[PDB]
Amino acid sequence: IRVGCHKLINHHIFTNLILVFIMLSSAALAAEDPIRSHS
Repeated sequence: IRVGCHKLINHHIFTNLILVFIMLSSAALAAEDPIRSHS
């Protein structure tokens, strides 16, 4: 079925969790050590 997953895609709770996960992953990229690769 292509409506059960559509309901989750257009869900109010799911479209904001994916938005906050993008910012969390973006912040996780800016806390890396550029010098010490074996850190």
